[PDB]
Amino acid sequence: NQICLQKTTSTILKPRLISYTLPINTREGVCITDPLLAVDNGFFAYSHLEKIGSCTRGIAKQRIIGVGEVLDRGDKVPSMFMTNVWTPPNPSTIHHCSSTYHEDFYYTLCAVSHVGDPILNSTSWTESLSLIRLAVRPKSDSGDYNQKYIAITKVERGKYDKVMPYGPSGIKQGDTLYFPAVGFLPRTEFQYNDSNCPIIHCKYSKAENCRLSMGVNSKSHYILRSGLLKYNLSLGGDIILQFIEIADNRLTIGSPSKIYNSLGQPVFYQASYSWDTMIKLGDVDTVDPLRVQWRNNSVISRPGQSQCPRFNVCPEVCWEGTYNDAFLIDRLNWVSAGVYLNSNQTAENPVFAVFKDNEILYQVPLAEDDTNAQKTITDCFLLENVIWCISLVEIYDTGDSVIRPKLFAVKIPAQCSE
Amino acid sequence: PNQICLQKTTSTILKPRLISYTLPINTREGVCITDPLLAVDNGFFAYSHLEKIGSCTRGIAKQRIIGVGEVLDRGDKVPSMFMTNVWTPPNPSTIHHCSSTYHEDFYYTLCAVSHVGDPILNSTSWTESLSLIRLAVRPKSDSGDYNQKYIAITKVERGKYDKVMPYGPSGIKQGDTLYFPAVGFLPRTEFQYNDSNCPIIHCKYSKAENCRLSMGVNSKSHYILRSGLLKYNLSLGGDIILQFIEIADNRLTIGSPSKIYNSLGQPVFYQASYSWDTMIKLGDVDTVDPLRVQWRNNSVISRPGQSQCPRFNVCPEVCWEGTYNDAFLIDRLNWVSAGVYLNSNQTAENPVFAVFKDNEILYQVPLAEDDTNAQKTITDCFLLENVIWCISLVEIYDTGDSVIRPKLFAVKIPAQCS
Ligand SMILES: *[C@@H]1O[C@H](CO)[C@@H](O[C@@H]2O[C@H](CO)[C@@H](O[C@@H]3O[C@H](CO[C@H]4O[C@H](CO)[C@@H](O)[C@H](O)[C@@H]4O)[C@@H](O)[C@H](O[C@H]4O[C@H](CO)[C@@H](O)[C@H](O)[C@@H]4O)[C@@H]3O)[C@H](O)[C@H]2NC(C)=O)[C@H](O)[C@H]1NC(C)=O
Ligand SMILES: *[C@@H]1O[C@H](CO)[C@@H](O)[C@H](O)[C@H]1NC(C)=O
Ligand SMILES: *[C@@H]1O[C@H](CO)[C@@H](O)[C@H](O)[C@H]1NC(C)=O
Ligand SMILES: *[C@@H]1O[C@H](CO)[C@@H](O)[C@H](O)[C@H]1NC(C)=O
Repeated sequence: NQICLQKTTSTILKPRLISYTLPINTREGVCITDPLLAVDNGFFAYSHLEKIGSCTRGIAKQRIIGVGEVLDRGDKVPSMFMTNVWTPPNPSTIHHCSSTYHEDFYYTLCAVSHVGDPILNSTSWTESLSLIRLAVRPKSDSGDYNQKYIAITKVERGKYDKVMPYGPSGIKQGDTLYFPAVGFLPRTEFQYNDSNCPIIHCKYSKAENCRLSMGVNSKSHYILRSGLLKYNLSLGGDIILQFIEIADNRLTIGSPSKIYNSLGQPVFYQASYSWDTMIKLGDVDTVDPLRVQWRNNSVISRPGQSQCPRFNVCPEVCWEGTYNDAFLIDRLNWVSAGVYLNSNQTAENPVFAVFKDNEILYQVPLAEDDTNAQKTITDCFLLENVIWCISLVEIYDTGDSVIRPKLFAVKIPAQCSE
Repeated sequence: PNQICLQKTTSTILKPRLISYTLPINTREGVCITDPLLAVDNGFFAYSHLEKIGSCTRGIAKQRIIGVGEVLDRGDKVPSMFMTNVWTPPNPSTIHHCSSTYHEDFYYTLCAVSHVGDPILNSTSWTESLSLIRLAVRPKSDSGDYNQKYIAITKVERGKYDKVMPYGPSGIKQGDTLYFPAVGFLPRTEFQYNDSNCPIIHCKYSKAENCRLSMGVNSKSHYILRSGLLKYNLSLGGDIILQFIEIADNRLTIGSPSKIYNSLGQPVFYQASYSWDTMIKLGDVDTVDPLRVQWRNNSVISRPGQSQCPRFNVCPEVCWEGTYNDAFLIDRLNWVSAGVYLNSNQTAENPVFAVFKDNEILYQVPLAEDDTNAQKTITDCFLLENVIWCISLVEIYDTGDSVIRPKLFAVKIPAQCS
């Protein structure tokens, strides 16, 4: 299997809107938010928060966490079919979910909070997690095989006060699952030498900017450190979660990340929520301790606001950015594929690009230039011999009754012709 | 060979004392200690509670603790309690209805994991999930798994019932098998009952349907509750399996918190009166499986209720009102029992310890005042040297104390009548 590996300005990329099923309702004045997508081994997982009003200020109505199957039906375009749906009782308590596949089940670790977003009310939030095990091929009358609620028996956080799932999906390594997560370490306990802040090429950048930008605000009580939550399924009835922090190599505030397996080894993506606006992506060198071999990427970034806009590399105290991930599709040329937002300061213009560390080979707009879009989650796979890529794109302020995310299906061309 | 005072006396032969019990120490304020549990067994004890910051009903769950220890006479010629092991589940809000039972060198406690709240108040929403914590009464050094372990229930053989739950403080052991107090959720549509069995012989304002409709939280309740015993055979303990045993038709009452204990050789069973059978339901178990209790013709002990089914109401009405005030058999030849009751027609007040026969209260003593709000009481009695002793945990509420918590008393049964 090979792909087009030459720079073409032609439209060799033709995005198609995938066929996906969901539970049916007749509700109106609704926005589908906090999305999730996790494709693995011909299966998928999907979650969202339904709001009665605006996508920002609406009242929470229904959270659904669902699993299913991706399929080819001779149309040679992937289709999605939901097989199991779980609807928690309290929409407003469920936060930052992350789904990981193993055996015949999707394990989704979510965060329970009665104060609000646990990242914005860190000090007020009391740590609480939840694990939902859903079967991708349900059966009839099998007690706690289709839907099981797993209870954490102990959470090893180490030096960290609180830990929380913070990302859409994770990997498996044998019978041990690794979720994207974040740790809440007090600022006073944070070990950082400002002599390691890269302000040796920046004028108005202070050496203190890196450290102070490791929390939501400069005078925050905690810093945020992205990492992994380990759930060893072979450890009997003790459902123990263990936190694994990321290393200092290109360190940035704890952001939503996603660990995935491709062509053998694992890969890691960390959203650029601070001053390192260029994409953070790379092969995981070690899963424990976590060390990522970030790519020398110079072409793909993310939108920001005023202090840290797109293509900013010099340290500043900021907390801006969007989670737009990318999926390795060829390790020998490190070609990745994903959706990025082609605007400097606003969340607009989604563009599916098959890019390299210093070159966007071919891209294709997924909407118009002033189309508002935010979080993108892209997972790719091999159907027969052709690489296909499913991309969930968050669209907002469409002026519709049921504003929904747009799920795409983009086949990576093999030839650079036509 | 041990003797007890078998005569009625208006004097104060009974002198209660506040027991010394050690718990892990904090210094936080504005807290309520709820969902208590006490179990005494072979000179050992188990204790559980839920710490709530704020209100005793609508407070934020802070700390669930599960504990075991030793009951010893340290020369003060009074029983004392000393904790040896503790476990603090990580999500306190999910732990519900816990039930401890002792075997060999461990206390096994079957709890309920729920994210909808009290499974009895949100029965249709509850997804059955159970937890089992094996704790060592005498811990050893660096002995992981020996000290604290979780026995994932794996299988639950409910039978004709949809959901099953631990619903009672303590249980017994028969050889290598563990019997926990339990409840059983049956959809009304499958509840077999002959309304002609509803005793409305001397109750003019009572219909016959008033018995079948009082077998649920409400008359239209989707589920009826039937108390029983969840079994656990350790002798084949590899892939643990729980098995429900239902209580017989004799004196059927809505599934209420129950207690099975061994006294003077044979098992005894106590069911709370959460419906119109306001009189105490106590008696020797004739057969554990099937569960058959030979309830007593007790005509002196009842429980506070409300307007419909108040204290000393023997007539079938549709009610779900009552408190858990158990009792412990102290003499079988004269069937004398010992426990705490609340002396108020229609309020949870005036806790009163009493040693009582079927149709007579021999001697009794007030524990607090006459207006002290008090709810649940768990009473377990035992023999220290040659003197019968009784430990009663009383739930005391409404005081405004910085730390509201249960009151644990130790009472010596008079042997000769002063
Ligand atoms: C992301 O980008 C970094 C670089 O920015 C990549 O890592 C670098 O890789 C180059 C080689 O490709 C390394 O360069 C080598 O450095 C040796 C020592 O000089 C370096 O010393 C320190 C580290 O020891 C560096 O920090 C410093 O800046 C110097 O660059 C040289 O001796 C080497 O020379 C040898 O090879 C060259 C090339 O053939 C010959 O001409 C020489 O004669 C000699 O044989 C070489 O120049 C560099 O050290 C690496 N940096 C670090 C920090 O490790 C990452 O690989 C890249 N990541 C991805 C995913 O692409
Ligand atoms: C998970 O637990 C099993 C059983 O103790 C062990 O054999 C395995 O190595 C563990 N895997 C880890 C810690 O990654
Ligand atoms: C975004 O900002 C950079 C600043 O270096 C600038 O070079 C670039 O042209 C800007 N892009 C747009 C679309 O304005
Ligand atoms: C409690 O109930 C009994 C029976 O109804 C009654 O005789 C008694 O007077 C009641 N007590 C009070 C204080 O009303």
